Amino acid sequence: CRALIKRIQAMIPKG
Repeated sequence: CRALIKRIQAMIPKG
């Protein structure tokens, strides 16, 4: 769990 994982999670569950 890394960089674009935090781009997608910024959209998906806020983490």
